[PDB]
Amino acid sequence: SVDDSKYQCVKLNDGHFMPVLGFGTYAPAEVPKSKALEAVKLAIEAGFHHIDSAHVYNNEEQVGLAIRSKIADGSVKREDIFYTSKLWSNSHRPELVRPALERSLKNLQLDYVDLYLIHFPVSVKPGEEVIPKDENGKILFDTVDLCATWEAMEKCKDAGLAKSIGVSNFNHRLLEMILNKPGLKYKPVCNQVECHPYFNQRKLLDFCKSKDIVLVAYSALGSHREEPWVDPNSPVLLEDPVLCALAKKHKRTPALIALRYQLQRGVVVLAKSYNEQRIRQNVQVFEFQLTSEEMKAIDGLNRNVRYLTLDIFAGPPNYPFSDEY
Ligand SMILES: NC(=O)c1ccc[n+]([C@@H]2O[C@H](COP(=O)([O-])OP(=O)(O)OC[C@H]3O[C@@H](n4cnc5c(N)ncnc54)[C@H](OP(=O)(O)O)[C@@H]3O)[C@@H](O)[C@H]2O)c1
Ligand SMILES: CC(=O)[C@H]1CC[C@H]2[C@@H]3CCC4=CC(=O)CC[C@]4(C)[C@H]3CC[C@]12C
Repeated sequence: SVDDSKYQCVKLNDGHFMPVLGFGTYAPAEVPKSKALEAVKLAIEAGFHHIDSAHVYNNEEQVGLAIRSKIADGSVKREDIFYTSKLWSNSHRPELVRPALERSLKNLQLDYVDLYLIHFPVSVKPGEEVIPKDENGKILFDTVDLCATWEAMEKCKDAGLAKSIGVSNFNHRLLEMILNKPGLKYKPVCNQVECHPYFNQRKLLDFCKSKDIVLVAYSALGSHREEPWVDPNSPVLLEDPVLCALAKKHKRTPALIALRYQLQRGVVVLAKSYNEQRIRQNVQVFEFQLTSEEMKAIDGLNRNVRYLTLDIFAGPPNYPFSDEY
C-alpha cells in the first residue's frame, strides 16, 4: 500500500467527512453472524473506512467487535472508521430514540456512531416485536410525527452519541417536511436510498444536491435478492449487457462499473460482500475512471426497477415509494 493513511471522503453539511465507499453488512437470515465479524475485518483490511449497519440487521455485536478488534491490533484508528447505525421503526416515538441509540452503542461497545439514520419513515408500534401484528396478521402501524423523531435525533447529536444524523428511504415530500421543520437545528446529512443503474434516482438525487444532502446508495449492486423482500424475477443488475461490455473494455467487473458510476455522479456508494475476493475487488473502484460517453450509456439503463419496495409498509401516508420521487 503506497499511502493508506489517506482515502476519498466527502464533506457533509455539518462539517464531518464521509468516506465515499461504504461496506454493507446486511446478510440474509440463513447466514450465521460469525460471518459478519470476519467480513468486517476483511473490509477494514482491504481499505474500507465506512461501515453501514442497523439495529434491525441483528449484527451490531459482531460488527462492533470487528471494528474494535481492528483498532486494538493497530490496523486502524477510531477516527478513521465511519460507522453508521439506524433507528428501527418501533422506536420513532421521540421518547424511544435515544434509548434505541444507547442500545446499539451497548451492543457495539462503542461510545458513538458516526452516523445515525431514521431507517424507514413508516412507524410501527413500540415493543419487542420489530414488526408488530394484530390478531388478523395486520401490521400495527403507529401515528408518529417524524419532526418529533428528528428532534430527538438532534439531541443525540448534541449529546455526542451520533456525530452526524440523517435519514433513509425518504422521498421528496418527507425530506421537505424535515427541512421546513420549526426550530430545525441540523439538516440531515444524507438520504440513504436504493440506487443503481436500473433505478438511478436522478430526480431525488438532484433534489438532495440542491440542499447539500448526500445521497447514499444501497443495493448499488442489485441487492441481496432475498425473498420475500425482493422478487426473484426482477432483472439481475449485474448481468446487464452494457455493464458487462464496459467491464470487459476496462478489464474490470460489472460490479465495479456500477460502483464507479455512483462515485462519478456525486453519490456515496455502499457495497455488501462477505467474500474475501469481492471485498477486495470492490475497493478497485478508485483505480479507474469512466468517460462521459460511458456515464451517458449507464444513465440510459434507467428502467424503474425498484428491488426493495418494502410494501409490507404501504398504506400510511409516510410510505415513501408511491410518490413519483
Ligand atoms: N437503508 C436500507 O433500507 C437498506 C436496505 C438495503 C441495504 N442497505 C445497506 O446497504 C447495503 C448494500 O445493499 P444490499 O445488501 O442490498 O446489496 P448490494 O450491495 O447491492 O449487493 C450485494 C450482493 O452482491 C454481491 N457482490 C458483492 N460484490 C460483488 C462483486 N464484486 N461481484 C459480484 N457480486 C458481488 C454480494 O455477494 P457476496 O456477498 O457473496 O459477495 C451480495 O449478494 C446493505 O448490506 C446495508 O448495509 C440499506
Ligand atoms: C436489509 C433490508 O433490505 C431490510 C428491509 C426490510 C428488513 C426486514 C424487516 C423484517 C425483519 C424482521 C425480523 O425479525 C428480522 C429482520 C427482518 C428480516 C428485516 C431485515 C432487514 C430488512 C430485510
